[PDB]
Amino acid sequence: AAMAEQRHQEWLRFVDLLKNAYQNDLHLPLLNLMLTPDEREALGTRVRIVEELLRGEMSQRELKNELGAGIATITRGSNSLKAAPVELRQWLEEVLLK
Amino acid sequence: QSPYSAAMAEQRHQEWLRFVDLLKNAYQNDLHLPLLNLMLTPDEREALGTRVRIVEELLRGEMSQRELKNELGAGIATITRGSNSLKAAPVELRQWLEEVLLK
Ligand SMILES: Cc1ccc2[nH]cc(CCN)c2c1
Ligand SMILES: Cc1ccc2[nH]cc(CCN)c2c1
Repeated sequence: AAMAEQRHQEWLRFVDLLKNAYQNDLHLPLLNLMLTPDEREALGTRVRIVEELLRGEMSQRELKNELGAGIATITRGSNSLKAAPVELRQWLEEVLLK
Repeated sequence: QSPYSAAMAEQRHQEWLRFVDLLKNAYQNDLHLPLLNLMLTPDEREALGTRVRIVEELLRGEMSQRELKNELGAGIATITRGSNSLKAAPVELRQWLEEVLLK
């Protein structure tokens, strides 16, 4: 309670700042300021996890061998993808597989 | 194997740019909020929200490090990492952040 609203406004403030950074072509330096190298790497790898989960060809073990992501990391990704709204999942199939 | 792989560094960078482009396009069709719930943890989202306030108060230059720690619950190492990163930011970014964050 209470703090949850505080955190939500703080998160939306970031979302809006980055929204406007993309509009002004400052998104790349903004994301270098706001994220660590390891965090950027994780996000690049999470995209590939989403891609290969949507593609449906690799087992969890095969996805681990390809990406270096452990079984628990892949399971986190699968559970998050199952939780995503349908419209996002359908769009991701289009953007990441074609 | 190379002591330092420039090839792997660039491959990782392309993976990062793929995310950046994915999120750019999600902003254009109002899928950015669900995309960020998919791609980030709650703790990571909270950290990003807190980092915005660290930048704001560092640019403002008013609060001490003790005041910033007390206000945000952010250790000295966290405040220092943000100050160091602010030092590496390009002038165009710092000027824009001043315009947007400082009223
Ligand atoms: C796709 C994917 C793969 C691994 C992951 N680890 C943590 C997250 C954030 C969950 N909202 C994640 C997402
Ligand atoms: C502004 C701020 C505050 C605290 C932080 N901790 C880690 C980072 C990412 C560094 N590029 C960061 C940025």
